[PDB]
Amino acid sequence: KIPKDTLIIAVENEIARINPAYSEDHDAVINLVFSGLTRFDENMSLKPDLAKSWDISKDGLVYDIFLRDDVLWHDGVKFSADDVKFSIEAFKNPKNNSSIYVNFEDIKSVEILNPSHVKITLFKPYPAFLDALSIGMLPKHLLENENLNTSSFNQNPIGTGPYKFVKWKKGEYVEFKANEHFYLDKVKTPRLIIKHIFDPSIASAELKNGKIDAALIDVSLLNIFKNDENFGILREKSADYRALMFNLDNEFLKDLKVRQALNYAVDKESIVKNLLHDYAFVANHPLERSWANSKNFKIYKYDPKKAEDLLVSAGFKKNKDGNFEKDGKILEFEIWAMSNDPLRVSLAGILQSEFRKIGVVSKVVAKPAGSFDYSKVDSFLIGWGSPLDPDFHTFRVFESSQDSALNDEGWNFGHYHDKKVDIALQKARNTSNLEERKKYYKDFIDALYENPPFIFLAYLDFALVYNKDLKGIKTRTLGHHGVGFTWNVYEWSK
Repeated sequence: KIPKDTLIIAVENEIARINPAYSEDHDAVINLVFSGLTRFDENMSLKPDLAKSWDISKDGLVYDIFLRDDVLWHDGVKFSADDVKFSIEAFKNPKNNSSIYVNFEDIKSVEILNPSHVKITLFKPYPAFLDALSIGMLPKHLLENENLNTSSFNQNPIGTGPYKFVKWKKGEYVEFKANEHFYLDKVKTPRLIIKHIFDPSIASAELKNGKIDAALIDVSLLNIFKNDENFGILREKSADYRALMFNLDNEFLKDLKVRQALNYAVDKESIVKNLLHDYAFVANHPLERSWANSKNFKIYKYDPKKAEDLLVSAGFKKNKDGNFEKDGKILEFEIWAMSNDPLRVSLAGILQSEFRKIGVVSKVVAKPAGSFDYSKVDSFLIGWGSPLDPDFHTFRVFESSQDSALNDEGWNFGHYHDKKVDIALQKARNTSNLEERKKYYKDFIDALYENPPFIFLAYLDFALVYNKDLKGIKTRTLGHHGVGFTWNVYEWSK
């Protein structure tokens, strides 16, 4: 009953501003309206998008970007070097409060040599730069005199992407129309609706009842569509992983042996199998979807006895209640989770149970997001992982100068300080040479094993469930919560 020329896709989240300047991760709506200088194919291979080609100096400081001259903004205005320079400076301007600001801060200058040639010079080498340039470009002719934060542009976007903004019903959906002059390919389905559906049960119901054509469906609900020949299920790998973040300021979690013991205490395989229904994989480190993966790293296997042996080695002894105690101090700490994240709450609970089995006392604290400071709790059920360059969620997450206590923009919330990690990551992000970067990311991975900031738990798979009439859907490695599953929607047809 959904028309053939119409495509209706449910997403969990609704953004406030349809603007790449304010995009968190790979946002579905923004990447429909906008395109960047670069893009990624089904193998997450970096590909030309708005940029035709590029040359990079040997020092890695100068990027000569050659642009397509056949690209139109949705309003018909031609896309040019003027837009690239404007956009980069918009992201770079602190007044814009851009989510993108940090990724562009080692940009020194942007030169417009001709309308199809931009020269970008960097203070220091930035191998992830071509990845960061996958961010959507902004139209200068519409925004040069606007307040980016508040402009009505954010509710009436114009981009170079495969779909044109048509209509926004706030809280419900965004309607799109195919960009008839899309430069990559001809957009197949003329009408696109992105429906906001946060509840997993509701999305599955709407899907089952033919209200939507496609959605990510929680693994728990999959049997609804399994063996239903009216629907296909595409199993999608993601770089999104869950972990217990240790706060190294904690008197117990400070100890290396305690953190190792807690890792050994967790039966991750059972979690993946039972909680996650084998729709996930055991995680050991944060680059298991990256080329940077050493694939030859030590692992903390489930070994309750080893865990206890470690705790004895740190001078803990089980007491009358069966709980490890040292000098009259019980080994006890809080495990915090966002109350609106059912999987993380579940993992917090499971961790607590695992810690009980080996005499470690823990208290689960589940609170709404934004109601507490998770850099100030003993431990935190956290999510990380990018399918993009290995630098993106490593340096900012693990490097010591990114300690959120020392750095406002740091994501090292557990205040982890390891020098082997620091130097490895610093070197890994100082060259573009592939084998060298791998060497340092291996050192990084090895250093993490030696000094665990986390308990890595599981990498997540996501289920794209679609009406069987849908064709042309491709899978690629997804981001946080499966973002990027609509990456080739312009090739989707009925």
